[PDB]
Amino acid sequence: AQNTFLENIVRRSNDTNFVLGNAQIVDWPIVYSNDGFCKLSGYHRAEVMQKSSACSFMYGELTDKDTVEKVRQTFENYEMNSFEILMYKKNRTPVWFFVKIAPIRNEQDKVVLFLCTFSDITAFKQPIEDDSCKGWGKFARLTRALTSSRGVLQQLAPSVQKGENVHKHSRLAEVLQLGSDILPQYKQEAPKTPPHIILHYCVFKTTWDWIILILTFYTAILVPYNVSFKTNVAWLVVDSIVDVIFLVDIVLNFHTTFVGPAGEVISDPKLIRMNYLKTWFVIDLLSCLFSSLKVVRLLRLGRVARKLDHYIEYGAAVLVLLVCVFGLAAHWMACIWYSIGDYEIFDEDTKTIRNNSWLYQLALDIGTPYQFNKWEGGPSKNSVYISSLYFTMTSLTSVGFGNIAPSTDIEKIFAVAIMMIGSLLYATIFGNVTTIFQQMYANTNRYHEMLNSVRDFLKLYQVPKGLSERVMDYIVSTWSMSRGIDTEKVLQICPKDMRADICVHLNRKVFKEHPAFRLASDGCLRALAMEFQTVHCAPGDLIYHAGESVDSLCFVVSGSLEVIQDDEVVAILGKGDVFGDVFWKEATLAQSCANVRALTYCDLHVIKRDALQKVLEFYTAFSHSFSRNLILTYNLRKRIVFRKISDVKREEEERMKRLPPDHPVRRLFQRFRQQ
Amino acid sequence: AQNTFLENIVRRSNDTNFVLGNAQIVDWPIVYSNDGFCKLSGYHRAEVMQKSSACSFMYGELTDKDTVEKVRQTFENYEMNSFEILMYKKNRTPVWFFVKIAPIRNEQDKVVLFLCTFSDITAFKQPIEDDSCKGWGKFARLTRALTSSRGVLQQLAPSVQKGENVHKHSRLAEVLQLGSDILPQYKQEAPKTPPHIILHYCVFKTTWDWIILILTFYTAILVPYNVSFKTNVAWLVVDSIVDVIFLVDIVLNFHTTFVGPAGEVISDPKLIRMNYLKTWFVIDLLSCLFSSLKVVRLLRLGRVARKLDHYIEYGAAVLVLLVCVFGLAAHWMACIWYSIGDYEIFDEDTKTIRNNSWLYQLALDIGTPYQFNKWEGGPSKNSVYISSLYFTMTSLTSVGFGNIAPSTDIEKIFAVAIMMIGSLLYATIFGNVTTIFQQMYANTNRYHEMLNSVRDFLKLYQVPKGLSERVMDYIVSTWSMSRGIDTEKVLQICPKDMRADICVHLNRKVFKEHPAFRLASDGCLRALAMEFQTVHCAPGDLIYHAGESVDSLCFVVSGSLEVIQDDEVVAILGKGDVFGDVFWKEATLAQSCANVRALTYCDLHVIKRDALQKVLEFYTAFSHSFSRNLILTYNLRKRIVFRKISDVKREEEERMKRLPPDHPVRRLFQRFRQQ
Repeated sequence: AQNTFLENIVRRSNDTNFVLGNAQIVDWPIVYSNDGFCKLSGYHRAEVMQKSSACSFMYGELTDKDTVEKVRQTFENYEMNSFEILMYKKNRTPVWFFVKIAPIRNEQDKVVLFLCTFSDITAFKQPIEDDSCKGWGKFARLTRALTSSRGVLQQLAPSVQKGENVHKHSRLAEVLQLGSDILPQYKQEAPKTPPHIILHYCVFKTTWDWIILILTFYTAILVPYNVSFKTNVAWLVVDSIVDVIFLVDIVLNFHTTFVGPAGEVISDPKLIRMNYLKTWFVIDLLSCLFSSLKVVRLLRLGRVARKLDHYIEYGAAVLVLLVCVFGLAAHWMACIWYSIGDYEIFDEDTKTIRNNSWLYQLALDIGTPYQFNKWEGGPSKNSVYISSLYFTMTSLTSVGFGNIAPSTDIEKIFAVAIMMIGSLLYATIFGNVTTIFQQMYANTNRYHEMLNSVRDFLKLYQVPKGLSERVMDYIVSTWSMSRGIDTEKVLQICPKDMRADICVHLNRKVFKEHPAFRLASDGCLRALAMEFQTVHCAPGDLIYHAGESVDSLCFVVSGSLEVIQDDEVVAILGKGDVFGDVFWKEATLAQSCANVRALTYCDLHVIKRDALQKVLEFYTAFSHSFSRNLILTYNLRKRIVFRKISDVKREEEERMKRLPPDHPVRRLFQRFRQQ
Repeated sequence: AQNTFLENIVRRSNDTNFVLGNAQIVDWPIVYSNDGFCKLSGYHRAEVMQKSSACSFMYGELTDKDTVEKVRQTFENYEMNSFEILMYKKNRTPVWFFVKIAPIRNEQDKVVLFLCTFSDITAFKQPIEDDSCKGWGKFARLTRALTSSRGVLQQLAPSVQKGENVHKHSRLAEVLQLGSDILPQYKQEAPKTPPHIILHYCVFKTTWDWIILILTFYTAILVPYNVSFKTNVAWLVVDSIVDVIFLVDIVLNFHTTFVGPAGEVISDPKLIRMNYLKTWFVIDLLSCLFSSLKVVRLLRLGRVARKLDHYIEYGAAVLVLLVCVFGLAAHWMACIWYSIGDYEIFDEDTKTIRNNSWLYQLALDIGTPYQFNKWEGGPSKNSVYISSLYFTMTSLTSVGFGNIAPSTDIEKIFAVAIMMIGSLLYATIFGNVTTIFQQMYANTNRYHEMLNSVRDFLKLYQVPKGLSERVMDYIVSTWSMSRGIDTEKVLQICPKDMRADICVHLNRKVFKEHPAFRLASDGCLRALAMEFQTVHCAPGDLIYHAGESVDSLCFVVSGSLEVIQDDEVVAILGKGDVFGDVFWKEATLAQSCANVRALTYCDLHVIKRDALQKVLEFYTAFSHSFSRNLILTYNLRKRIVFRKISDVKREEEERMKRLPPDHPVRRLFQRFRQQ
């Protein structure tokens, strides 16, 4: 989803110059000029912009003012038109421009821009000079001006005569077909392929690829079973059905889109055809095709290579893939095993059984042995396939019972083959199970490693039982709350815009509730929220000590706090209360008067003095509003004088009961008088 | 454990306004006012706080002073009362407040706060104005004041008449029931559920979940054994016993607490019932329930899913879980194997044995074959279960001996099934063993990797044998001491309060023993200990070179040091000796006069000059005490002049033995005279 506005214009353009103006701003200021307009006008892009889209700076005394009034009327009524006006350049040469002005709509169908396309009718109108070396020189300057039409586009004209109307019609007809083609509408819309070209990540294409994965699995089950065991007519019916489906997939893989390394999407049918024909098309056509060649239908699962990169990333998905590959290879080498047994049981022209094959031993094991009439069969075909899959499963699972077990020469060659293949299939199943378990236990074991390091540290340094239980409680609580998420790292992945917007959403509990912040600009809100820090505190986990530096005013967005000065609660802070020190007015660091113990699990939103002062020095219009609207709930700097009632009572009891010292004492008293 | 003091008040309150005062501070200063009191009083929270809890700022000339004296008596005797007083607002409107004053106890049952709850009796007393637009306007202002009672709570009153006493009784009876309900006592107590609701992490509930895990294991062993092998009356007795226990678990899972993603605990019985009925209750009731349905008692181990998240994290615990799951699945598919053999041995109505099944081959193997009378049995039922568990264990362990080995059609279908299941069970056992070994060898192999990098570095850069052995000795010694604990990282996990308190405990060996630090404030102690660095040194591993910058005064908290100036020991530093340079008085960096070699394994506690100067500039009252009480044991800055006895002896021997040079020499001499 993008707004590919300019790219459409320069794609359809073929070297035509244009500028864009506003359709809602008075005098219609130029917002964009392409480089060809900078070459044609003789100006920079900086001096062209914020001039009028009617090119008022190119007007002159030779310009007809009624054409100017028609152009301004065209801008006033928002209609497509075209005009031919003598306008000036930066070197003031009279140039007969062909303008083609067109409004540009919105997604909401409101006109928002004026696209005006430019060309030159200098050679086709007349030469006029205020002063020149020659009439020939004025003609030469006119031919050097009118270049993009005559020298490039209208090249079949100047051999022929009477070409003025024809060249004007060609140059205007390019823009006239563009008047329906380039209506680019200035919308951030989704990029589209031409129709009859289906998308790669489409829902229909995804379920189509899933049902063709199911059908490749179907054919890989059934085709070796058919060619090995030599079996109705509904099976040929569904064979024709799945062949039709695979040829429909041939057509769909011809018509689909594609992802390359540089091109994230592919839109062109010749591009997808050239990408198709090298790799995929020849093996898929070799699959989609006398009976002995039917094994090449096993190349159908070559297109499961396309699902390869869909599900090669996920560990459980590649485990499910390898379990299916294990069972499929079991069926394949079961069919190979039956083919070997059926070869070996009647490899002799003398019709001898040789008394030794897995087929004959399976028959003699289960009953119904072989006998001749002819040569009457022994075991059932379904029982033979069941036992053959059983044998191949015993050899692939490395179980190896040995009921069905190889006993002749090519049987043991195949046994060596299946065991060396099944070793590696069993190993790769074990490897993906181990990889699944390590990638599913890594985030647990790193947490347990951090926790064991902390427990060993607090055991080693003889930290007391209360403080160590406190630290361990904090660590398990913040892990259970945060789910092991480094919030700084998750912010660092994002760019600066998303980082600021995420931080504004995190500190919305301050910025929507405080009257100091209800006047904040959007940029000031970003610049504040990038320096805010949300701080969670446990009950009894105090924030400021007595005498600690108060460098951070905190907004209690959740929970409750108490302010203990001299063992006495002085202020309870609730939801949406601001404490700390008034930094912008104090301009000095002070020690905290009082402890700030936390009553409940509380969420504060602190902000350091240096960061807040940076933001308030940069947003000078906001800083006065902050100073006028942020009343601190509790100044931690100011000392609150009081008396305890118990001490006042005891002093009243003592007042009811009741110069050599004064000379080293009144001195100090006078010092306090000077204080 | 928290002190949910305000939340209880605003939960029971239903929009009643209140302030809190101190019960031990004279004049009873307001420590908290809710937002409704800010709306009612017409003030901010900042101007209300530190005023008296009797609302002295709202007194006026129309206020009766004897009601004031009764209120101050109520504050003096610490008793619950209620009063109706005309008090002023910020816009000085006379308001008939209903106060309800109540003391608030402690966990130690001492009164510590005054909660006074507020309401309006403005409409119910009288209109009185100093000046007004109208008596009707004064009535309108009174109706706008008395809002929270009449417009909201007392809404059944104003249709009826004679409602004054009734509305006053209702508004005071809310607070009168609250006078027993909200006695919130201001204690950091544990949060409690209502009784007959049992805790999640409780010790009784944990051992209950463990015995029900044991019983689910019991039923998963016995129920397939029963339904497969078709077995007294004490077994039905213990069946009824365990069914009673499972229904007791139904009741307990109805009445327990619960943990959600947002809610860490759940206290409500309707909440736990609604959480129960979707997922757990329907499958547990399907479990806790003609004989052919007994297999659904295997759904009892669905509640072992609840222990899932108790022990899915620990690697050895999930290995023990998977070993038990392996053995349990062995027993299950052993029962399935016996059921298949018992089906296949008499699948014929002709009572033929077919000469081929694992049961018949096991009978013919071990003796006592099958014979008919009727059809007399072969092997013992216990021997059949033993051999069936043996077969299923051979197929799950991928051993596959082949005594007992499948030979018929559905037997080999089951064999393929058990081998494909046992492959993945064997793989996941192998994966958890590999994960256990990697997470138990990671902290060893990262240490060996660091040590190998160091040995390769000291081999590569041709560092000499003595220095390389020294570095390697340091590295293995600090690993054996620290157990591989990044002390900076373990501090960084903690918040600022716990970080400071841990650092104060780490530097307690300085802060309890030094007379310079016995005057330190608590905040100054935190601000010092966050910048202290404990430094361990090896014997012969010197700290300061000759001429090195002395930017850190060190406290030798353990071990002994020697100070070598010019190959001569000048001072031995023992436990609790401070050396370095007197930074606050010097205010310049100097070179060290002498080497400071370490005698034993010593622990110093250094602190850099810049950090110490920051702390002493911020704690100006502490800095003078530090300067007066910290005598440096050895000034490393000052040069100590002396003479060696051997050189004095040799010079005495030479003194007993004994202008063209002076002109380039006496000049220098005079320079030294100007020095």
